[PDB]
Amino acid sequence: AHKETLDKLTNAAINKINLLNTSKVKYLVSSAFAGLYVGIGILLIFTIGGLLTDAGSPMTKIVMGLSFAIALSLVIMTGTELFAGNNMVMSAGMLNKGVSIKDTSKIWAYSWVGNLIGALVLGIIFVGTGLVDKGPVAEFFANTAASKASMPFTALFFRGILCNILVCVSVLCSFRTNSDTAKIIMIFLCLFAFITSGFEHSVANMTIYSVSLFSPTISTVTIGGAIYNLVAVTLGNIVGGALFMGLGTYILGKEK
Amino acid sequence: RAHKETLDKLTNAAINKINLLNTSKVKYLVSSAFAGLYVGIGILLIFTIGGLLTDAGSPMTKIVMGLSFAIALSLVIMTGTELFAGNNMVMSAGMLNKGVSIKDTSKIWAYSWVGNLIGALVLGIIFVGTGLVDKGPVAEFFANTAASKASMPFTALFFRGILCNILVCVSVLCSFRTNSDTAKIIMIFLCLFAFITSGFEHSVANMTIYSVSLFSPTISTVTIGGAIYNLVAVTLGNIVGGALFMGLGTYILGKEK
Amino acid sequence: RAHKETLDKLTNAAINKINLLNTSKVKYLVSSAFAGLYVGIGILLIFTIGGLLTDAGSPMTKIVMGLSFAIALSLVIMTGTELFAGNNMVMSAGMLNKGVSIKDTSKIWAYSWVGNLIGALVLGIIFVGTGLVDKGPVAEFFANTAASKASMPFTALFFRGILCNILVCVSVLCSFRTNSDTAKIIMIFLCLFAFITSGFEHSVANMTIYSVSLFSPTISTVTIGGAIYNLVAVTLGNIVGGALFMGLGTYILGKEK
Amino acid sequence: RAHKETLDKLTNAAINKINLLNTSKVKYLVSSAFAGLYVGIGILLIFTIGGLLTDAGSPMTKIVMGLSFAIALSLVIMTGTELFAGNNMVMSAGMLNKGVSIKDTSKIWAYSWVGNLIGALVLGIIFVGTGLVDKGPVAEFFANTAASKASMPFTALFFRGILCNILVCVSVLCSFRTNSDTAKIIMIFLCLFAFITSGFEHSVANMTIYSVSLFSPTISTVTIGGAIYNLVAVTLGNIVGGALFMGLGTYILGKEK
Amino acid sequence: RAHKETLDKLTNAAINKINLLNTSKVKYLVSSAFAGLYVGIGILLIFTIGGLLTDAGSPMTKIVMGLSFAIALSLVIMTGTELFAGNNMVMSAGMLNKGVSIKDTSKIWAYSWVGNLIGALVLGIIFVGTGLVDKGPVAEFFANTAASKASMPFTALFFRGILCNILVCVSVLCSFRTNSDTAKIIMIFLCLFAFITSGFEHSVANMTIYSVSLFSPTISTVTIGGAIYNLVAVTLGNIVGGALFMGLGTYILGKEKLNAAAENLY
Ligand SMILES: CCCCCCCCO[C@@H]1O[C@H](CO)[C@@H](O)[C@H](O)[C@H]1O
Ligand SMILES: CCCCCCCCO[C@@H]1O[C@H](CO)[C@@H](O)[C@H](O)[C@H]1O
Repeated sequence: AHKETLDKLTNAAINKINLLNTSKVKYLVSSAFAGLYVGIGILLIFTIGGLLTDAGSPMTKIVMGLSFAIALSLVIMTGTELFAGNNMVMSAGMLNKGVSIKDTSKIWAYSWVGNLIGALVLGIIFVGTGLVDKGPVAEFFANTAASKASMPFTALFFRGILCNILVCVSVLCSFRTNSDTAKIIMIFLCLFAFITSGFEHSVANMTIYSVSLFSPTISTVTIGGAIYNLVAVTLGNIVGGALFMGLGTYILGKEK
Repeated sequence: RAHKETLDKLTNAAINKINLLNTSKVKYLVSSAFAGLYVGIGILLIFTIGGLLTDAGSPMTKIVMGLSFAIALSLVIMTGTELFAGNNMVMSAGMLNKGVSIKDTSKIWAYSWVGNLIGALVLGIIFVGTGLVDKGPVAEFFANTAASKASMPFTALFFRGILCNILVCVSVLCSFRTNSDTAKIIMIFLCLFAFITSGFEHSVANMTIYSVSLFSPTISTVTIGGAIYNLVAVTLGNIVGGALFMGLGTYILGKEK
Repeated sequence: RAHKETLDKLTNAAINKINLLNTSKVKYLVSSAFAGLYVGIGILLIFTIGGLLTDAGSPMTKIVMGLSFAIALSLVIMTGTELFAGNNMVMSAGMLNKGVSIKDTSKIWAYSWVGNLIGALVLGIIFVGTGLVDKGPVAEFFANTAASKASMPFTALFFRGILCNILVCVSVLCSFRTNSDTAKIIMIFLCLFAFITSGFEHSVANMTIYSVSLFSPTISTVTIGGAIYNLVAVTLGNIVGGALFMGLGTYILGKEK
Repeated sequence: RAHKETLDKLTNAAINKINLLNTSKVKYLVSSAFAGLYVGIGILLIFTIGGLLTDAGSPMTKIVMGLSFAIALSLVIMTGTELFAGNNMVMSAGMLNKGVSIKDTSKIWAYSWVGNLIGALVLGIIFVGTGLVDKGPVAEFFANTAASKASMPFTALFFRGILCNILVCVSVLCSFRTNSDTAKIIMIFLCLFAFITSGFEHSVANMTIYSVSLFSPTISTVTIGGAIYNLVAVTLGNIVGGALFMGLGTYILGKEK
Repeated sequence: RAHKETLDKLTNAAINKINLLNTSKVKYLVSSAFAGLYVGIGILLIFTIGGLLTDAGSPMTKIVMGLSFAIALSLVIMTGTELFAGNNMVMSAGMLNKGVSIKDTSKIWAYSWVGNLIGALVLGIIFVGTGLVDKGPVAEFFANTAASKASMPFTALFFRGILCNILVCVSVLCSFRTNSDTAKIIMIFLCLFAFITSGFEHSVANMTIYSVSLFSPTISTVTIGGAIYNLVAVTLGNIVGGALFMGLGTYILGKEKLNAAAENLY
């Protein structure tokens, strides 16, 4: 089914750019939504992170895994626009010559900034709830924000590669099935696997950092680091969805 | 992406709704009353689970609660009954697309919300009549939880309503975007898991929290004053979630212009 | 929204039943006793779980129990056999809709009910002969639970029976409003989780509880008379719940007036 | 209800089974061989969990074993292979509705049972070629379990075998009454969960418990004798559930008279 | 029923493998590099869970691992890429029904096994580049386990390998026997749960166990003295399991003896 699958991606990447050109507003709103949806997955699993860490549980990371599925299922079911997702779609619509290389940069920049707006809004709204005034949920937000930015560039970059491989292969699957339940199941597996192994997702991290920098619970982060993390993780995401995933699928599916 | 397809579904749903309310009150109110009591049933369950695990000081309590809430919207979706929270996105998207009046939207909203409250009252009543809240760790969960919800700063509540109806309305958005009933239940299952466990606030459900709390004699931690104070703030937040985010957001994605 | 196409089905099934009964008392009763026995299986499984987990002092006891009862209405639905409680609403409507009579409806409720009971008795006899209720925490869980059911005030039982059959019948309502069998089961499993774990009462599962409790000679807490007290209060609650509520409501939603 | 259609379905499945033994003994035995081994896989996994959770004092042992047994009957349905248990309902229903003869049924039963036994033997052998039962609590679990089943009183095993094949068969009955492969797998998971955990007896499953426990050089307290004793009692038990309840029951429900 | 209607599918499908391999030695190898990596993704995940619960000393350890391995074959099937252990059945059953040939089998078998190999390796370096195996119970879990699997008698690894593949292949068999994708994944999860938790030996997944072990800083307790050895036993095993049993067995069930234009069963 590889050729049809290429034609599905190719065709998908043409609709992205087609969309951006007609309405920046629709395009950025679609992306804001996706950034939010992913964030909501963070709200949930950090809440859980906070709960079980306080407890002493060896199960904390496993359950955060299980619980993350809502992040990409929401994106997939809503047909909203996600950065990492597009790393592969465009990276292979481009090799198929459905879209220009610079069609592919406009999409990446807009979807990523669009996602970031979804994050900041979510974070702002999440802080108004007081759910991170203080407490273990708010210390989890704060401690995770810190470790992620205080980790070397190479470590982050490679975790970024394995994250999008997985996020992207999850999107890939949505093109290769017509069951919506298989889509959701596969998203849940790939998200379980990436969160639990310890891989880094740029757009998720926008909500981690967006929340941490809006909560007057004094952390130890600083923008330099968040931006540092987001640069490090984002390229890897690109490498993981564009290179591996994006290129491999063009390869498998192209009538040469 | 079917954004416009989607918006047209939302637009027909707002229409049929106001036709239904206009065409025949008592049906609209029975539809709503069922919704209101289906939601409440997920309170009965998750608070039984609340009282059970909290007595044990289990760290899983809220997680398991979040997990056990799916029934509330699953039932509403699969019976095709009228919930207030979902009406915030449907009517709002529908008003912008000129399918419905603003006061169509107004009526629908006030009705479901009141209809729901009626199903929550009955439920609260009948549930007290079971003696399951006569005393012990479960009564205590209803009393501590109705108290803390009603003593919370308006701002915190308001914002908690927004994040909730974003979750509820999008789980309902999903149901418009798929023809798999299992997919609907799964998505709903995920949304309610996120919003219960994350700590977001849902007016129609709080109805049953205060219904149970005000009808029960062994529950005297809250008053008929907080309940209203909670429903007002939480509901308002809910409306913002549904109309201002989902409702206007879906209208933006789908509108030919 | 399709509450008319749904009141058609409820009427159509309320009809296809009494036609079955008028045409074969034996075919009807074989189906009844099957569902009584299908329901009883979940009682066996969950009381096993009951006995294992109580004996250990898990706070999870009632929860794992709820989670594990889905088989009861699952077998019923998937084998399209006759179950009392599911009929409180299916006869409720059909008649109110003028498709079957007050006559064809007391008929269904004694047959389905007694047939069901036959299934319970036969499961009891066999399960006892497994020796699985000879000595220990499973036979203890049957003893302990059977008494508490029989020493509880009529009123509490009544109300716990209303809620049980709103959930039970709404799971049946769901099986009618969808074509996905997987979704039917998810929905059954949700409603079964919420009624068992909440503490609501089910007439037909209880037939098995007392069936097992009595036929077992290592169990001496019960007597018939107390099992009768329980069954009459619970059967009446079920009826109200499925009949006044789901019966009356769904006719009201689907009736073109 | 589509009982008539369900009973024609079984009748034609019973026809296809015998026409297939007759056509080719080897293909039938191979199919039966596969089912005994697909069932064995289950036992290997749930006995691994058996050993693990047991050596660890956990009250969830038997609950997890039941939850974990689904693969056994799932692989059988999904592979379309020939399982003794199932043939009890199908052959009988099929002979009752005058589609196959008593000799057809006895030959199917005898053949599929020996076919099943062969699969059990190979698996057991190959499993001992793992060293996973050389020593440690997984071996010890095949050891004490194999012995308690061989030493149980005949009546108890007999009745345990009835309840077991009612569950196995009603779960084959469901795969006949749905077109959804996911819903077949859920109903199988539910039924196996119920039969494993409540303590019911399954012949073909025991073949592997004895296939493993014998060939395993790490020893115990077993004897072919005891294994044979278990098998006989449990087979009779299974046959009664399968043919006398399920075969006969479904026959009475779908027969056009 | 429907075993011949099945057998045509493994048949019509053994072909298509050889075909596209004949047509694109690179289109085919990337398609195998992937599979091996999808499988390795299963290992990083469940191995992270081993470290976690093995360092906590939990009894649930091997159970939860088995319940978590599903992602491995689920991605192969859903992506429709090339995996060695699966090929065994399909290629085997392929000859028997006379659609594809012995040398093809062992070639696809040879180019399946090798596509899978890379993926473990690439994935191997990358995961170690995460520094997620520099220090700790996961780094550890990965080493020990890499030890035993090769510090284990040949006879264990062989039979632990045929069983793996009965299970791995029977899941592939089910994905041939349903048009339900959700049904596919579920049966893949049942089989992978059973096979991981019982403790059966999977070739491709060990390609990645061993990559991460060599490739690591904090080492070893290994030497390729293990690998090759371990892999060589399990594979052989894997083949038999899929080839001997599943391949020939499905042929037998499938073969309409109006051929018969050759041999007679009963
Ligand atoms: C309020 C937020 C609006 C952000 C809009 C950003 C749109 C990005 O626009 C892109 O910028 C790239 C450089 O970054 C260029 O290479 C592309 O040509 C251009 O399309
Ligand atoms: C516990 C979760 C199990 C989910 C099982 C989902 C089974 C769906 O199964 C699939 O549904 C599709 C509709 O979406 C149909 O088009 C397919 O024919 C069917 O195979």
